[PDB]
Amino acid sequence: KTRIIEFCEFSEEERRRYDDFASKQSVNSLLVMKTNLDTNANLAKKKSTAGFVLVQLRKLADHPMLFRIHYKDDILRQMAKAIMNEPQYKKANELYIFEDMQYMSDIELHNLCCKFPSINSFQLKDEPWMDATKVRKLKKLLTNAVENGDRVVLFSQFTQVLDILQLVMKSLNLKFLRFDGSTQVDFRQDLIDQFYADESINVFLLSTKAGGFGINLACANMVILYDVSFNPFDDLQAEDRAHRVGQKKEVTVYKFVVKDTIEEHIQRLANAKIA
Repeated sequence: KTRIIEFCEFSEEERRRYDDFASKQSVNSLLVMKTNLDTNANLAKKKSTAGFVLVQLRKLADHPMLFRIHYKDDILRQMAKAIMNEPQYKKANELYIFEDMQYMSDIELHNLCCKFPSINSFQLKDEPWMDATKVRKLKKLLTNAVENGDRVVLFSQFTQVLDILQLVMKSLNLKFLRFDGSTQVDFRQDLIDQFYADESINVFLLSTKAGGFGINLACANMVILYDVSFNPFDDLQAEDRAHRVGQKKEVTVYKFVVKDTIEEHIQRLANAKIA
């Protein structure tokens, strides 16, 4: 367990969204007072702490194709026109299907069109997943599984980020097994045993909800955290699966970061106290 916290510089496409997300997020309501029933002096001040702002950022920080960046609004209509030729056909469904769809992200909307093959005219987009700061530094980190026979153990904050990675690894190296956070039914085995074979079963995708009370084998030397967390509940317990004394080689822990984004800020940037 050697801490290496390799930052990851911007792109043009990534800043495009993040820098232009200083405007819409900057709602002109706090530091203008909209008119209510009575003197709502602090109600609107505490209508603030809209942490959706925060969480949205800490998802922008992460893989930016889980935002709405492919189907604007009207391509979901062509899906909705070219999906009623199926068993999904009730009395009146053409507005409620397009409404329920238009709140799903571009990962949920990709994960039905390729699995349920009834809308295949505009599913793929030349693999837009690979094009992302973190996935390309991850493309660089798979080269550490080229020099040597190295297997990795990879963690995820949000479930959608797993589902991105579920089809990131249908592009560079093949994928086989998605260890979800909601896999705490009764001591999992088949999803954790037949692993560590040469080149057809290399890397396996873990989650936050997957507890830290236990671990698995430490043969997996490298560990990559896609994102960074909030409190000390899984600081050390997620990051002690290769904190051993019986290893025989080097073993480095790894967590992704960004350029000049709030993710760098929650990995503290302030100042220590000379007391």
